[PDB]
Amino acid sequence: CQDVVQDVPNVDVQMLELYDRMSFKDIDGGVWKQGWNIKYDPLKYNAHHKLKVFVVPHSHNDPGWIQTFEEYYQHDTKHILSNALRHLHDNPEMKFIWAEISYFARFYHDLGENKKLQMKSIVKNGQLEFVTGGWVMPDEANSHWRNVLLQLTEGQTWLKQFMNVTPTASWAIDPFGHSPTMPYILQKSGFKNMLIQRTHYSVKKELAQQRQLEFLWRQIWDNKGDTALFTHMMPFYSYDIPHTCGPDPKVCCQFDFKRMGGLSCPWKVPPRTISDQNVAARSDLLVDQWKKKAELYRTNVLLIPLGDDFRFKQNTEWDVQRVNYERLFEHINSQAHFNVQAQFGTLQEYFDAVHQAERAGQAEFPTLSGDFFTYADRSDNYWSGYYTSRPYHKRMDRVLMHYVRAAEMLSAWHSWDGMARIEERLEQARRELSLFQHHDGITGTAKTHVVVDYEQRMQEALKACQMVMQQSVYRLLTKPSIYSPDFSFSYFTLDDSRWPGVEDSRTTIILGEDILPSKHVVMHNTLPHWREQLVDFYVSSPFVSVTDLANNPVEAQVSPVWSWHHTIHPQGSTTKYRIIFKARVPPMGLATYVLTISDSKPEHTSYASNLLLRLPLGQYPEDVKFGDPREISLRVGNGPTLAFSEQGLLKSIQLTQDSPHVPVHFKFLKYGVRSHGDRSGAYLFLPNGPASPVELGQPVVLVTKGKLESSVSVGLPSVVHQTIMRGGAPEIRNLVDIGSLDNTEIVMRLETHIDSGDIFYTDLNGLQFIKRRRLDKLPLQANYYPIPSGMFIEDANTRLTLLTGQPLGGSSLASGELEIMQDRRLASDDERGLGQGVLDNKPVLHIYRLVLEKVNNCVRPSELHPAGYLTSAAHKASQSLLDPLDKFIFAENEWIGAQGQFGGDHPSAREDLDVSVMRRLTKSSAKTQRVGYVLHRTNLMQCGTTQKLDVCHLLPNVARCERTTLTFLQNLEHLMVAPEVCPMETAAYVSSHS
Ligand SMILES: OC[C@@H]1NCCC[C@H]1O
Ligand SMILES: [Zn+2]
Repeated sequence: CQDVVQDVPNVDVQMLELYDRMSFKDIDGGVWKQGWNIKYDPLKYNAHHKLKVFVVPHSHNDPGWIQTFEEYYQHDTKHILSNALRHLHDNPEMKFIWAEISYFARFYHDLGENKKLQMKSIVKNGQLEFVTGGWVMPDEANSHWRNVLLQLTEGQTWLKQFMNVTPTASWAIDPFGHSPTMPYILQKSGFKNMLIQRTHYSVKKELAQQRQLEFLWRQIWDNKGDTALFTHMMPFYSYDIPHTCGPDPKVCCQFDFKRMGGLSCPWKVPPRTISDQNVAARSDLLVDQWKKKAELYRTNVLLIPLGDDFRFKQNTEWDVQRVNYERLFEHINSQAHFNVQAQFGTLQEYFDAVHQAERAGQAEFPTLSGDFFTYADRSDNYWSGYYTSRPYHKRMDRVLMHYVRAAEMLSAWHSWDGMARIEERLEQARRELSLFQHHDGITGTAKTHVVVDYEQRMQEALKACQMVMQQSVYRLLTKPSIYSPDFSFSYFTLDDSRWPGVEDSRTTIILGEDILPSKHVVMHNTLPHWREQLVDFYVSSPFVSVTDLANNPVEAQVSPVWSWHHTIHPQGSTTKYRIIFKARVPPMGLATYVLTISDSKPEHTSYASNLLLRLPLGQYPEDVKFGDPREISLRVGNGPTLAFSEQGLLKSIQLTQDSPHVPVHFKFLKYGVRSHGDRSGAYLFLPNGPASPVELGQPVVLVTKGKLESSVSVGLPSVVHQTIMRGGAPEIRNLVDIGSLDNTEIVMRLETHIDSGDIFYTDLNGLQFIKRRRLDKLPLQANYYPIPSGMFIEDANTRLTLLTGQPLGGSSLASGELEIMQDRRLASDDERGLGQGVLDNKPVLHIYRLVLEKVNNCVRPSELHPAGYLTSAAHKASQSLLDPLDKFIFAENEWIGAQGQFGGDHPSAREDLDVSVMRRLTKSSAKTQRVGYVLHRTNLMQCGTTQKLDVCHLLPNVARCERTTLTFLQNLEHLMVAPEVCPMETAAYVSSHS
């Protein structure tokens, strides 16, 4: 295994290093607005050194944006793929690439058998080529790496199953900036090449000047270069035809033959039909554009994309584009003075030719590490808005992520009879979650009615996972001699304290000495180690005692159920109470407990005090005390001591008894919208200067203090803010309701004396932490980065890490600060084609963990390393947000067969290892059962403080085991023990069973 801490990779282009060197001047470059006037020596080309030109037709098909998936399918995409099948069948030289497998599966299953076989023939002979072959073209900012792999797996599994092809070239022309998570996953899924488009106009210019637009993209920690993937960055403003033929859109627009009589060229020179009278002049004009594009690249092989949004819809667009281009190719190829060979081609054809040129010593490509965030398409129009837009659905993504993992893991342990409809359910759940990874899904850049479609699809997916999970738990914990399932029955309902939070959903367990004395509850632990976590349930009485199934008592706390009402004041229930206790759950296992009512206070249940600083609670045995606003200090267990202001906001953290009171102030601020010039929208973050504090007024502060759990809650305007303490890093919950505050972005900022300087760290796709440097030379919105799972600041002694349960936008705009946007309400459109602002806000419960740590005894990476690494504590805290324990309440009065535990024999793997995916790959009807596992090992900082896990042997009667691509679709290594994986490596294994 490489050291990913002490050794700094040597690369030609390191994006943090490049960003520091670059001036980012927005100078007018001429016809190429953001570059220069390209010049080539025409004696470069001759009969032995020709320019080889691949014109690759394509159609950008969004699975939701202005219209829903189904609306676009019926209006546009079904016509595009019908015409593709017809025109490619009829015209053997015509080529076409397709990215979005969600639309292609939708289309293909509706074809007659004859059309299906015609479709198969144009894929077999390389006319129609799948590029990436993901379910969608995913967002690369907000997306979790697990969901990127999920949607890739769903598309390529469909392609291999129904078309017997697996793409090895990726096409990502529309995501709003680009993550190195994509090559990481692609290169471990058999990919050889990838293409990207939406990078900062100054980055395009800088790299274009050095012909570094093609590069071997490696991970920021990768010293060896084993992660390296060949990347082609397109050089210009757009993927449309005006911006793909060459540097002058005025000329290129004339070679988009659909723009003749209801689309036109904004540069006012129309395309003209190619005739014997003009082909000589047109060819000269076009080949001059191509030869300028070729100056930006190191080989004599040129990629010329030919397409746009929902193109190749009408049969006559196929005609007009194919016939004009063929007349040009025929003229150009026959005329030796050009020294061009031009033809229709595919993306793979381009990359194959480029690598032939490389092997022949004709070019040697530079190495690159880093990311391509934050994207600007022009001037100061940075796309940091969508890091936060529609934060409700951003949170929902992380919840559905966890439920699909839990549902697939729990149901994997057994084969299911097809009458159970497990496969049906999991396929729906995976596809709705896969669809939401679209760059108009999780981004929050779709119209209101499309966001509603995504929400309803994810809601059906959640319900599907719940049904699989409850059926699975009943089977795993009911004695096999008794187990006799009704596959339509709800044996358990799920209890979730964190989603929606917002809604009054959660069921109250009703107990009574006569009516129903006791209730079985079950906790699931998807992580492959022993875990202890406080769980809570709503109960009808405060006189409840907790036992395991062996009747061993378990220490418990009962709190009141509080709600907030609109000044903003708390109200308490007189009919339901929270019972709180510590569940100990095996690795990838289940634990059963029992809640029992009594006359009065049981031996092993404590009651929390309540202090209203500025109310009956039924049979709650401790009355609510009252008082004037004042500072408070709270400690739970031997964990930290937290001090709060008189407004209920954290002011300091003391880690241990004999350590300092470290200042850490939470503060809410607001950003506004520019009155004159560019308006913030779903995409763009264009603040009118620094954020200004939110007037907190005189807010009610609720203090609950218990043996197991305490909290400080306050009703601020727009936000119920809560700090929860359970004996380690506290948990922050914001109930965010931006209500009517038009042209407002609400931000949450932390202020420390940490000596961070201009340095902060933010994660990419919850996989890796990347070093950011604040740049005063760039506007505020450019120092905003994705916060998909966490951010931190540190000096020589102290680190502060904020972990998120949801992707949001954030920065460190000054030494010792962190900030993260909560929500944004925007009256204006930002002129990127969405044609509306963001006025559909709804209450969302944001969740966080706050880890203050001393790092002076931690082995930090080189001051030159572009990566940072979490501590054990911060990593485990991210794990508690993203993959908490699942809670099951038994639906019926009695549970015969009930067992106490599943997975007590499962190995407890080292803390840095995760079984990201467990998925049974085969239905019951298959002779050999097969189960897929994705193993991810992170890298944790060593600070001076477990069994071997072999997934091949987790299920019994293993006949075979291999290392696979992460999609499980190809074997890389026949083994039957899975070897343990390196820090920052992800490996897949498929075990076969007799
Ligand atoms: O995916 C649809 C749109 N394409 C152009 C850039 C913005 C994006 O939402
Ligand atoms: Zn798009």
